[PDB]
Amino acid sequence: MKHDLSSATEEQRYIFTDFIKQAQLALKGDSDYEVFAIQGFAGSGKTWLSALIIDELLELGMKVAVTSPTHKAVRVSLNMLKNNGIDTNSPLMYPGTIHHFLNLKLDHGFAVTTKAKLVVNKFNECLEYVDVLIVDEASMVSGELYDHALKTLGDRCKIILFIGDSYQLLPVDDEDSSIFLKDDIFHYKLTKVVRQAEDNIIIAKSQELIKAMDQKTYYPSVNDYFVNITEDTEGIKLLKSNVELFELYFSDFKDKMTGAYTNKVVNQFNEYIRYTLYQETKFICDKDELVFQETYTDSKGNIIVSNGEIIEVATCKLTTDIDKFKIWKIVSKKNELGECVRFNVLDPSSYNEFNDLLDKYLADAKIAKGYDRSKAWKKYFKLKEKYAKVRYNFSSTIHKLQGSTYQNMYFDMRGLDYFYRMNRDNVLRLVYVGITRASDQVFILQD
Repeated sequence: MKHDLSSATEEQRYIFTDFIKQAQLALKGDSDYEVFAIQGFAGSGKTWLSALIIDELLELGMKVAVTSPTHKAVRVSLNMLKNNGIDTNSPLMYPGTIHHFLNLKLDHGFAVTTKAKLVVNKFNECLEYVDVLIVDEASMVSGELYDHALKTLGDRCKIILFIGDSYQLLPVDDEDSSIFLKDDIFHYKLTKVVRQAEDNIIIAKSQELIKAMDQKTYYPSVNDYFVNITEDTEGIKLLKSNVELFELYFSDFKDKMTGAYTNKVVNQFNEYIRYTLYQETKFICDKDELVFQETYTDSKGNIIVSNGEIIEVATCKLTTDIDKFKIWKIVSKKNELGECVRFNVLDPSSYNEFNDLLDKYLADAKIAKGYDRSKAWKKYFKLKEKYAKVRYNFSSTIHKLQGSTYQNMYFDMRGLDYFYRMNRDNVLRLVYVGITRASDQVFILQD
């Protein structure tokens, strides 16, 4: 009576029944696999299926960790579970970030790595012990995170369930870390557009892009996939110029977001929108929403803000740090854990001085000998990761928009044809993710 499995597709019912059976088998160490993954495109009922699985796991009395990439995604997931009647306050459910469940911090190996690696945080005894570990965004599961999750099998969880989209966009460092190309994972696949989404203009467009992707047959230009939409059609609209875009954007009162492929165009959108709204010359102000471009750690390497987190500034003060640089002291608004996060951001006026000192620290480090090597390398890394790297939240690259949903999306597609000829499938994935960020209307600006 609560959830009607009869109105689910054949695939959804099979995946639900199969995984619940595997989870129960795992309680007795008799499961056929330990790592599972659900694949689904936009409009495939993936999120609803995950809530059905979570609710039944709790009903059976199992402890379930529901992990998300950021605190913002945790709150979104909790609201989604609440929308399905799930008691998110149940003592058997453990919502939180994937970094928090895995008890991870950053470390360069001082006891030396050019990129700090994720390692377990010693002196932490308040560890989470569950039966089912669910990771809800597969697009952010790096090789390091994946290896850490699997290391908890048999210790703090008994089976792992990944959830994501096979038509995702992976970072430039880790293309081969795709969980969906892994052969030791049992893969559940949702390959049908579920009801209530069978008549969505954007979903229908996204299926056309998927169709061209799985047969390797492509149009001469990425713009040919929108020859029918023109500026007649609803759901999706092709705009003629930047003027028409911002004329609609600044009049738009719905939940919206803009995006492009390259960082330079995304930066231009962010700076233009912010100044048009507030005419603010200060790098940080009381009304900013900041999206972290990388994980922010303290001096010891403990994760203070996870990568991709979206924070609203409560207070911000421009002062001077370590007798050298102009910085912004920021206090975030309260999160779902009742924690107000504090972080510092370097002011652009000190960028040149900072980079000049970092270059000197780096040069000093690789000339140092004896015991001075580690101390010099510790000095370079300490300054290198001292300050948080943030951007505004009016625009974003399509890569960083995965896992976020809006009502309206303003998608700048100019220049994509250049990259389309270099890698057709990659740009088709880019367009697919871009238009599916919106549930109501997509505004596209072409060449």
